[PDB]
Amino acid sequence: ETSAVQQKLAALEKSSGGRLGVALIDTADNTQVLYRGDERFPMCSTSKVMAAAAVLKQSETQKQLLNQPVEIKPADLVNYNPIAEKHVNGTMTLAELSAAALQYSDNTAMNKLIAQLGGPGGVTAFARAIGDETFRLDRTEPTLNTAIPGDPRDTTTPRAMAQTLRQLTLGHALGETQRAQLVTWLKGNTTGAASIRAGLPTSWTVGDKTGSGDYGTTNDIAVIWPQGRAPLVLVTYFTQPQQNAESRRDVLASAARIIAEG
Ligand SMILES: *[B]([O])([O])[C]([C][C]([C])[C])[N]C(=O)[C][N]C(=O)C1=[C]C(Cl)=[C][C]=C1Cl
Ligand SMILES: [Cl-]
Repeated sequence: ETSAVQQKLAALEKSSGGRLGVALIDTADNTQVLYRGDERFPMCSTSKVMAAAAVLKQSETQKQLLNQPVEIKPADLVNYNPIAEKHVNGTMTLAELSAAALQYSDNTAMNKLIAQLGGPGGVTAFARAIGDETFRLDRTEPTLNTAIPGDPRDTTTPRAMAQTLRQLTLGHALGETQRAQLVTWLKGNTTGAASIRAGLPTSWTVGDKTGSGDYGTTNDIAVIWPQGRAPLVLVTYFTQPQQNAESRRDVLASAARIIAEG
C-alpha cells in the first residue's frame, strides 16, 4: 500500500511522463520514505560524490594527498571542463579536482578522480568497502550518462544512495577532517538551485550534487539541515522514455516539496 506522500509522488511521476525514484532518511528516528526506492536508475554526475569520497578515504592514510598536483593535458578535456580548461598544460591538485567535480560538475575533473582510483572499478570497490552493495561505476565521463532504459551500467538505487550519502556526511564512513571536507564541498555546490533546493524552505541548509544525462535523466542527492531538528538525506532520481527528452529539474524540486510537507 501507499501513504499520501507516495501518492503525491506517484501523481508527480504520472504528470511528468517519466520514472521517479525517491529516498528520504530522517535521522531523527532513522525512518525512510521511499518511492521506487529499490529500482535502479542511472546516477549520471551524482556518481562524482562517490569518486570524491574515495579520494578522501585514500587521504586518511596519505595526509598530503589532496594537495598533490595532477597534470591537465590538452587531451584530457572532454565535453564540459569549466575549471580544468583554465589549467591546460598546467596542474590541479586532487582537492581542486574534487571541488571542481563536485561544485561545478567538471567532467575532466571527475575523470582525474576516477584515474586516481585506478578506473571505474576502483570507485565501485570503495563503495563496497563502505557497505554500499548496490552502486556500480562502469564508465568514465561522458559515456557514463547514456542512461539507456534497463541498462545496469553506472546505476544505483535511491535507497542505497541515500544510505551511503548519510554514511559519508553524517556518519563516519570517512574520517573527521574528510567528512567535514565533503560536507563543505556539497554545501558550496553551484549547480543545484533549480533542483532539490528549489523545493525546500529557504531556512534549511543543503549540500547537494546534481546530475543529468540522456533520456532526460535529471538527478540530485542532498544532505539537508532543517532549523532545529535532526538532518535529513534525500535522493531524487528521474529518467524518461525517449533519448532526447528535456531536463526536468522542476520535478526534483516538486519531489522535495512533497517530501518536506510532513
Ligand atoms: B554528469 O551528469 O555526468 C554530467 C553533468 C554535465 C553538467 C556536464 N553530464 C554529462 O556529461 C551528460 N553527458 C551526456 O549526456 C553525453 C555527452 C557526451 Cl559528449 C557523450 C555521451 C553522453 Cl551520454
Ligand atoms: Cl550536474
